[PDB]
Amino acid sequence: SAVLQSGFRKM
Amino acid sequence: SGFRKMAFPSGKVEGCMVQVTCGTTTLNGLWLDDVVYCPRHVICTSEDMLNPNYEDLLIRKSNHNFLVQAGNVQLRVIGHSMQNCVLKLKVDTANPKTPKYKFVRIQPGQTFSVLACYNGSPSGVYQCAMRPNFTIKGSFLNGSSGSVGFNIDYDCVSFCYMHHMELPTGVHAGTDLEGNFYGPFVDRQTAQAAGTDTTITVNVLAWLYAAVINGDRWFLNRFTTTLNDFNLVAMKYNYEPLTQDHVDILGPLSAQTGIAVLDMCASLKELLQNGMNGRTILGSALLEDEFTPFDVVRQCSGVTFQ
Amino acid sequence: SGFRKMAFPSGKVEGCMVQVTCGTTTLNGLWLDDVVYCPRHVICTSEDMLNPNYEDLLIRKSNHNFLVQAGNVQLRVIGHSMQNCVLKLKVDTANPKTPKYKFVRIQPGQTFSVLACYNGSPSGVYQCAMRPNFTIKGSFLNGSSGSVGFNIDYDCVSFCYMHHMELPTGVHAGTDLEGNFYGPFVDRQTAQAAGTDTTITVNVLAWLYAAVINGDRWFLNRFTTTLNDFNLVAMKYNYEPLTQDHVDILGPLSAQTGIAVLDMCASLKELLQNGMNGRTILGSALLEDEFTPFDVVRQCSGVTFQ
Amino acid sequence: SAVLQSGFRKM
Repeated sequence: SAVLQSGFRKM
Repeated sequence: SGFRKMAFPSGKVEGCMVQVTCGTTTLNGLWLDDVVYCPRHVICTSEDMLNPNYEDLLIRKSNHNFLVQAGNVQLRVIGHSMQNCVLKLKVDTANPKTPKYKFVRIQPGQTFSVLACYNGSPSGVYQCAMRPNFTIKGSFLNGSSGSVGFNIDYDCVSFCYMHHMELPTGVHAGTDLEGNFYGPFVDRQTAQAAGTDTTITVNVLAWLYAAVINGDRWFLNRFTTTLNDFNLVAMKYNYEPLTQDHVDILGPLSAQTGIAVLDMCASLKELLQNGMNGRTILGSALLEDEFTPFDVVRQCSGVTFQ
Repeated sequence: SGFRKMAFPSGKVEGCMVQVTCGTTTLNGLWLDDVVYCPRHVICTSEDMLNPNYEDLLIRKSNHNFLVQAGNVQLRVIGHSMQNCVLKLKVDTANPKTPKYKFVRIQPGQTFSVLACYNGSPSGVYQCAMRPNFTIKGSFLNGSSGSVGFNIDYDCVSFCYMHHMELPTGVHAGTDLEGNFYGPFVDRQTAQAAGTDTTITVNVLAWLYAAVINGDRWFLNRFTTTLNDFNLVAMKYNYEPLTQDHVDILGPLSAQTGIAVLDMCASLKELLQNGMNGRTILGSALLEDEFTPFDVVRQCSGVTFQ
Repeated sequence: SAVLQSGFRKM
């Protein structure tokens, strides 16, 4: 499992 | 004196990065002139983030949904693109703070100062070292995709890295600002891991030069060994093989400290077999390899950057 | 997901440092607002370096004798001053890039990200820890004095240090921007060996907490040790004694990782007695003691700065 | 023999 980075940002 | 992870100053790179938002997936992207570089997986949502198809995903996306934030000032998008692994969003304005830059792909072993940034703002800096398996032991958390691993030579920044992902083992991987990916990895959630790691010999030698210059001379010994014997003993000890051009690149250090390359090379090969024996070198009890000879000569002589 | 000596971004501090020149001697100087904070020994020459008379030396030097360069722009002094050991040269203009500065002192154990500058220009950054003997294991060369070791709380710069001299053992000494030395020092080239050094226990505990958080749990053990027993073990092992206040500091780390403070105090007690057993933690065979719990939380929770 | 850092700049 290769985690992939991103920001989980609302709205 | 002294010797630490002397990371490059980051003022010329802080002001040239923006946040990149599309849909609910957000990440930070580098901003140069009228172009905003961001990882291509910005478009992917967690629903379809495993084995995606970027060619049609970009087609579905438009100019309006690519919303980029230059910190507080709202930024307008007037274009889009997708080269090998990174988008190339264009913006109406041109960044005042863009420094002299050049995208440089660096061979394994070269070190650079990463500007770890979360939600489009600087968070910290430190020197990574691109291991032979094309992975950097970064310190990145969620929202870090796009933290450029810049590098400053003569006041011209040389963006040589752009973070994309981790690995199950715990290391990170990313593309150069050109877009061509670093190593064999792919940008999908597929089970994906790096090969065996190899300690970089030239960086160890540069670190030992720093040790000798900083008054640490206990590991030096009269013994001297030839290049090929050292290569084999390092091979049985998982070190990257030493070639003559490396001895060439250590030349300035050898001249400065007065110690021949092969002398400390035999010292190192004896150190590996005998072990560290307990007493430390510059506060490290392990053969630390993240200093290139350029970094050592930079830190032990003093180089201007302005 | 990794953990390295991650130092604060420096763009807010790079543009606030200038050259200060008094005759032959030139060195770094912080340029907050219209004041240029430079160390006392700018006036002092090599001839009168040992046991100087700063009170008379400053009187002997006039305003025009103080040559201050902001990179290429020439600065004109409109007056000077003298706090405890730092000068307060004023300039005609006011730095546009001055951030929200806040002069503070730091108790031994607090860490800050220095901005080692040579010839009035930023050169690099790293995290130093104010050791209990009031010295920092810096990486400074000749001409680096006045290179402030700053700190960023949330959005404001919080200058904590200002490099002045070097010690024969290799460590360095400096002042707050107020001017008072850290510990028992004098500003003269006289025998000034610092006292014995003690490993900072709370920082070691924070480092171990970071190690637990980043997937390393091998050193954790069932056995639990009370605080007083831990202190009586640690004093013979040179570690600084642990107090209830420190345990209160580690509260967020204990809550986040779920591990009780005393359990990992016992783990550190066992680790420190038998030894590292020859397998590293976070790529270190010796216990790191330069990570504050605030820094660990900052690096493992994505704190924002802008 | 405490060293005291400063720059050796001519003119």
